[PDB]
Amino acid sequence: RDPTQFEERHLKFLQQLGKGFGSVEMCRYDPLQDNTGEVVAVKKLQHSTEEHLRDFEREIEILKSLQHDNIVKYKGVCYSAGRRNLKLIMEYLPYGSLRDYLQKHKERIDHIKLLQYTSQICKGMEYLGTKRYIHRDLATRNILVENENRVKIGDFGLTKVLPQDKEYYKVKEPGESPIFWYAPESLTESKFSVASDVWSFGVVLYELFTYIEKSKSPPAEFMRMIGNDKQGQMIVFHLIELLKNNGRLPRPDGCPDEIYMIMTECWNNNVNQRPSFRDLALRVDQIRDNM
Ligand SMILES: Cc1ccc(Cl)cc1-c1[nH]c(-c2ccnc(N)n2)cc1C(N)=O
Repeated sequence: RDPTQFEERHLKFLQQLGKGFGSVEMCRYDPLQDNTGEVVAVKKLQHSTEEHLRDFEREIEILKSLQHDNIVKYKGVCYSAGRRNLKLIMEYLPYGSLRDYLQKHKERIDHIKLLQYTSQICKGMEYLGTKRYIHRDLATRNILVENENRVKIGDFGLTKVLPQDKEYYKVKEPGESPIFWYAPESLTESKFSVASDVWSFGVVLYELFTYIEKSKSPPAEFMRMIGNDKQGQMIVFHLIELLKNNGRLPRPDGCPDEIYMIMTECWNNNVNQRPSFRDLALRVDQIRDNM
């Protein structure tokens, strides 16, 4: 009677979609048992410790609270008897992650298409910031492709809510951290804000324009600039020194000046000088209009 309530016994596994904490599978919700049910994407924990369950239930409320064309749609939850393990049910977006999709098609996706995706990602992020959420993991691997004309922000597993009276959230004991997408103040002080998401957005724009070429990925390029001999915590030390001296990812081969300019503006050491996602969406739509 309530379609946000999914009974797990009727979720049929179809295939694994990704692993990151969590796993996403494609399932058919098939309560008539005749293979006609809806196909959905299902997120669950690999280690459902009490601490993880708690964070996961907050992630689910975050997603449930977001309604936007460029944010994946929440469908419901599955609850288990007893220990109360949880599965998050979302729409299945059939072209998969933007990182996989662009790696697969490469330059057959032209600049016009790349800037349409850019604009949509900007708009999803602008909307997220109106709720005072900080994504913390904006990367093409977390953006999903609905069809050739539409992408959506597709995972919120590191997303935090800003304190009422602060414009940043400080992470006291960091877990796995995608340091190659992090703003300098996130690396030095574990401070995350709208402005650190904007820094990561400039890294997303870099990914798009390199077409996910492996040798050109943010980890490969930063490791090259700090030296491939650096390891473990020394990578973070040398990355902090590099970014303080204005070491930056290079201009991608073939990248339009106006786009490259946006990236480098997102990567300002001065937090206040980074652009807003409101203004990025305006600028990117003007660029698109110009083309
Ligand atoms: C984006 C993402 C983040 C974390 C995890 Cl655990 C899985 C995914 C993921 N999700 C999907 C996916 C694919 C299709 N629809 C939906 N809603 N999700 C693919 C992948 C992937 N990694 O390639």
